[PDB]
Amino acid sequence: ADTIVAVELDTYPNTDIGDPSYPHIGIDIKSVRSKKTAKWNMQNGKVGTAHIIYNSVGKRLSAVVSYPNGDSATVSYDVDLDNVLPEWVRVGLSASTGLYKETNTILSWSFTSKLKSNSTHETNALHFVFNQFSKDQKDLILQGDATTGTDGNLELTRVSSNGSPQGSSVGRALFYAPVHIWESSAVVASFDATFTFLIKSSDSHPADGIAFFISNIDSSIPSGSTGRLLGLFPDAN
Amino acid sequence: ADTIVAVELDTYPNTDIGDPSYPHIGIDIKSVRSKKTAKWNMQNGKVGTAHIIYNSVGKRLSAVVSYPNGDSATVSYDVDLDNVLPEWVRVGLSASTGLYKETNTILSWSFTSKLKSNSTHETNALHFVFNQFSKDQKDLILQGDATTGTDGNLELTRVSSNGSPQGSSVGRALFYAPVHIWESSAVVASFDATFTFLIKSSDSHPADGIAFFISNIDSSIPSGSTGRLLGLFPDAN
Amino acid sequence: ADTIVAVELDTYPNTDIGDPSYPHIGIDIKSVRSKKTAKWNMQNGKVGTAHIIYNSVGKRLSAVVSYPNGDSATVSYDVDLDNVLPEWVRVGLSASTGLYKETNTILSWSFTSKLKSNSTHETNALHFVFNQFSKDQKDLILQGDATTGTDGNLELTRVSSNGSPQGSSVGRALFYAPVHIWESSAVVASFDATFTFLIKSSDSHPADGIAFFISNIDSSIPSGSTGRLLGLFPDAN
Amino acid sequence: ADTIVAVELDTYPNTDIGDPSYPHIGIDIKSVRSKKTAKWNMQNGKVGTAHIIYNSVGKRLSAVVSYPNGDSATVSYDVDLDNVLPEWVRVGLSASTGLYKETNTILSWSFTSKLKSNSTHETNALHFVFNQFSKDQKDLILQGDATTGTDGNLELTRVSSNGSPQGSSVGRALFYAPVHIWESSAVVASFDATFTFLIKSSDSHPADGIAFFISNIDSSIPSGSTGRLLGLFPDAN
Ligand SMILES: OC[C@H]1O[C@H](O[C@H]2O[C@H](CO)[C@@H](O)[C@H](O)[C@H]2O)[C@H](O)[C@@H](O)[C@@H]1O
Ligand SMILES: OC[C@H]1O[C@H](O[C@H]2O[C@H](CO)[C@@H](O)[C@H](O)[C@H]2O)[C@H](O)[C@@H](O)[C@@H]1O
Ligand SMILES: OC[C@H]1O[C@H](O[C@H]2O[C@H](CO)[C@@H](O)[C@H](O)[C@H]2O)[C@H](O)[C@@H](O)[C@@H]1O
Ligand SMILES: OC[C@H]1O[C@H](O[C@H]2O[C@H](CO)[C@@H](O)[C@H](O)[C@H]2O)[C@H](O)[C@@H](O)[C@@H]1O
Ligand SMILES: [Ca+2]
Ligand SMILES: [Ca+2]
Ligand SMILES: [Ca+2]
Ligand SMILES: [Ca+2]
Ligand SMILES: [Mn+2]
Ligand SMILES: [Mn+2]
Ligand SMILES: [Mn+2]
Ligand SMILES: [Mn+2]
Repeated sequence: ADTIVAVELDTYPNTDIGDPSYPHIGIDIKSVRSKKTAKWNMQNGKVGTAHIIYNSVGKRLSAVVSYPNGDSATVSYDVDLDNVLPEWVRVGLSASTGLYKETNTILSWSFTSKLKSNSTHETNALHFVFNQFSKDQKDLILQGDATTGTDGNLELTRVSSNGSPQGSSVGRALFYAPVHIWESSAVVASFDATFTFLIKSSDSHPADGIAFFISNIDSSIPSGSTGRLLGLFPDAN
Repeated sequence: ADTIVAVELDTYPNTDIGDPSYPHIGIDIKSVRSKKTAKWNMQNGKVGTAHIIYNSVGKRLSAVVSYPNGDSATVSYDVDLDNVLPEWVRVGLSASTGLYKETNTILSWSFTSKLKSNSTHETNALHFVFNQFSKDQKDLILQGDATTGTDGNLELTRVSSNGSPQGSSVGRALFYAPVHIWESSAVVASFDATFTFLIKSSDSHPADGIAFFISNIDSSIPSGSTGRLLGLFPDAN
Repeated sequence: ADTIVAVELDTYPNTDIGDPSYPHIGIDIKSVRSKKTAKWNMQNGKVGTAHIIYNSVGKRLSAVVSYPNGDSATVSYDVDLDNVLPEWVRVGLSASTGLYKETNTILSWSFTSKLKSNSTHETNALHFVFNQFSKDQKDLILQGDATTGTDGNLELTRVSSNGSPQGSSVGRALFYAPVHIWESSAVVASFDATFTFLIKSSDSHPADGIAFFISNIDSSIPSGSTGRLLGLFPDAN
Repeated sequence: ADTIVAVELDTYPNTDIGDPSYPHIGIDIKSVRSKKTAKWNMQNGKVGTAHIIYNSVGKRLSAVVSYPNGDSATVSYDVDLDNVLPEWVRVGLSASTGLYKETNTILSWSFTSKLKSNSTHETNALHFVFNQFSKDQKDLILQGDATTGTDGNLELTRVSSNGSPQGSSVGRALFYAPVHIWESSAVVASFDATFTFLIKSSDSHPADGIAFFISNIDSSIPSGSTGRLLGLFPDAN
C-alpha cells in the first residue's frame, strides 16, 4: 500500500478506530490511527488555517490549526521521517465525507521543502503557493472527487450545484512535481505546509476531515477510503 | 511547433543564420534568431552564472551572464510575454553541440514565478532550486542527451566516460511541474531564473551553447535541433 | 538635500508643478516632478495595492497600482539607479496632506532587496514584510505625523480620534535597517516593494498621496514638505 | 542583565562552569551553562555550517553544526521561547577567545523570523542574508572586537595583520533592525538562522567558540565576557 504521513483535521470521532471522542487534529504516520491528537473545535463555516512544520534536526512533526478568533489546536509528534518516507514523495491535501458530510474547501495551500548543506547555505528547495486555484490547475493532480472552480478554491470533496456537500466523497490534490523530501547528505531536510480551509456543514455532525499528507509519488486514493479513512488509507489498521 | 522563449548563451557564431560574428547571449522569442544579443566572452572551463529576469509590469526580459573574474554580458529585450507564451508552460534548460562541441554542464538552477494580485501579498508562486542534481532527479524531465550525474551536475549534452563532450548532441531538462506563467487576473506576473554552468571545450571552437527556455508544457526537442538550433527550434527561421 | 527615488501615488494634480491634470502614479528621481507618470484613478475608500519592481539588469523602475475591481495603472521609467542612489539607503513610505486631505493608511508593506553575485545563489538579501503594524513597531522609524495603530495599520498622515484625516500633515515610515541597495561586486541588484493602502477622503478633493521611496540612510522629512511635496522633497524643482 | 537565548559552538570545555569535557554545541537559555549539549568535533581550518531552527508550534530549539565531510552534531531543547525572550529582540553572532584562541570567522549568516496567522497565510517577516560582508556593513551593529573586512568575512574576534587570532577577544555582530520574535496572536512564530564559519587555531587547544544569539534589543557585550562566557553572559551562573 502507499506510505502516508499526514496531518489530519478530523472533524468526526470514529472511536472504534481509535479517534478520541471529539473533533481533533492528529499526526498520522502510516496509519489513520493518529500517533498523536489534540482536541480541535472546528468552527463551522469559518476559514481555518493549518500549519504543518517538520525538520530533520528537531525531528518533530508539528501542526497547528487556528481560526481567526484565535482558537487553536496544536499537535506535535517526535518522529524521524527519514525512517518513514521514501526519499521522493508527493505532497497533497485530502479530504472525505461519509455518512455525515461537510464542505472540504481549500482556499489556499503553500508548501516548502528544503534540503540544506553538506556545505555553505546552498540548497535544493521546492516552494509553491496557491492563494487562488484555477479551474484548470495544471500543477495539481486532482484525484477522486477533488475539483478546482472559478471561485479560486479547491473543493476536495463533492459539492452540489447548490453548494451543499455530498456524502461518501473522497478527494485529493497533489502537487504535480515529486518532492525530494530527504536526502541523506542533507544536514537539514525541512518542510512546511500551510493551508486555509473552510469546513461548512448543516449536518448534525460534520465529517470527515481534511488532511495534508505526504505519500509515495505514485500515491492514489485507496479504494474504500471515504469516510473515516480520509482518502489516505486502505483500512483502519 | 512548440512556443519558445529563451535566453541563449550562444558559444558558436552561426553568422549565416543571424548570429553576430562572436559568441553572444541572446533573447529568443519564437526564433533562434535572437531579437536581441550581446557580445559574450565564454570563459572556457570556467563556471559562469546566468540570471534571467522578467516581470509583466516592466515587460522586459533581461539576462546577465557572468564569470568569477567579473566579466559580464547583459541583454534585455522589451516584450510582452503574455502575448507570446501560453498561460501554462514548462521551463527548462537546453543545450546542444554540432560539429563543434563543449560540455554543457549545469551545476545549479533556480527558478521563481509569481502571479501577484489585486489584493496584498496573496500570490501564486512556484520556486525551485537545484544546487545539486541527483542521478534520479525525479522532478526533472530529461530530454534527449541530458543526464543527471553522481557529480551532482546536470549534463545537458552527451559527455563520454572519459569526460569528453560529444558532437551532434542535444538535451534538455524541464522542471516537472507546469508553471502558470501568466494569469489574466494577476497584477504582476514575474519570473526569474538563475543557473550556473561550466562550458568546457578542447575543440577548435566550442559550440553550441546553453539556453534557459520556457515552452508549451508538452515541449519536446524538435527533430534535428542539434547544433546551432540549441535544442529549442525545428529550424533557423 | 536627501537623495530620493520614489514611486508616487499622487492623488492631487498640482498642474502648476508638472503634475498631469489628473491623479496619477509617477516615478520620482530626485524631484517631485515625476520623470514618468500615468493616469491613476484613486478609488476613494478602497484598498489599493502598489507593486514596485527594479533590477539592475533591465534598469527599469516599474510600478503598478491596482484595486480590487481590477483597475490598474502602471508606470515604468528606465533609469540606472546605481547612478542615483547611494550604496546604502533606507526605504520607506511617505504621505502628505495639504489644503486637501485624505487618510494615508498603509495596511501592509513588504520589501526585498538582493545583491546577487559572480557565483551562484550566494546573495545578500533583505526581506521584510508587515501585514500588520504594531503600536510599537520597533523596526520602523516613524517620522513626522506617522503612527502605527492598534488597528494594525500604519497611518502615514495625521488622523483625528474621530477617524478624520487632517490637512497639512506629513509623515513617513522607514525600515529601521539600512539597505544595501547596490554593491559594485554584484551582478544583479534588485528590489521590490509592495504595499497596500486605503486612501479615504470626504474632501472636495483628496490630497496629496503616498510614496514608496528610497533615500539616503539619514533621510528626514524636508521642512515644509506637506502637500504636493509628499514628504519627500524640500521644494518642487 | 541582558536576556540571552544562544546556540553555542563551544570549542573549549570549561568543566568548572558545567561544559562537558569535549568541544560541543549547546543550547543556552539565560545561562552559559547550556540546557543541552552534544559533542562536537570542530574541524580546524574547515568551513562549518550551523543551522538553528525554532518554531512556536513544536517549541523545540534545534541546532546542527556540520562540516563538508558530513560530520555533524545536533542538539535540541524543548523550550517555549515566548516565556524567555522579550517580544522584540536583536539577533546576533558572538564569539570569544581567552587564554586559548582561534579565528572566529563568519563567512555567511542568514536569519528568518516569521509571525504567521491569526488568519490566511499573511505574515510579518524579516529575512536577511549575508553571503559576503562588506567593510562597512551598515546593517550590522559590530560590538567589541568584531570587524568586517574586504575578504567578505566577519571576524568576530581579533585577528592580527598576519592572520593570527588573538586572546582575550570578544566580539559580536547584531543585525541592525530589531526583530519581532513573538507576538501572542501569532499562530506560528518561527525563526531560523544559518551561519558558516571558519574556526582555525594553531593553539594547543582552540577557544572559545561562536554563538548565534537572540537578545534584548539593547544588548551589549557584558563586561568580562571573553573566554568561556562567549560574549554573551556577565557571569557563569
Ligand atoms: O451506520 C453505518 C456507519 O455510519 C457512520 O460511519 C460512516 O460515516 C462517517 C462519516 O461521518 C465515517 O466516519 C465512516 O467511515 C462511515 O462509514 C458511523 O459512524 C458508523 O459507526 C456506522 O457503522
Ligand atoms: O554553430 C553551428 C553548429 O550547429 C550546426 O547546426 C546545423 O547542423 C545540422 C545539419 O543537418 C543540424 O543537426 C542542425 O540542427 C543545423 O541547424 C552544425 O551542426 C555544427 O557545426 C555547429 O557546432
Ligand atoms: O496638491 C497641492 C497640495 O499641496 C500643496 O503644497 C504646497 O503648500 C504649502 C505652502 O506653504 C507647503 O506646505 C507645501 O510643501 C507646498 O508645496 C498645498 O499645501 C495643498 O493645498 C494641497 O493639498
Ligand atoms: O589559568 C587561568 C585560566 O586559563 C584558562 O581559562 C581562560 O582561557 C579559556 C580560553 O580558552 C577561557 O575558557 C576562560 O574564560 C579563560 O579565563 C583555564 O581554562 C582556566 O581554568 C584558568 O583559570
Ligand atoms: Ca475520524
Ligand atoms: Ca550559434
Ligand atoms: Ca500632486
Ligand atoms: Ca566553553
Ligand atoms: Mn482521527
Ligand atoms: Mn545566437
Ligand atoms: Mn505628481
Ligand atoms: Mn559550553
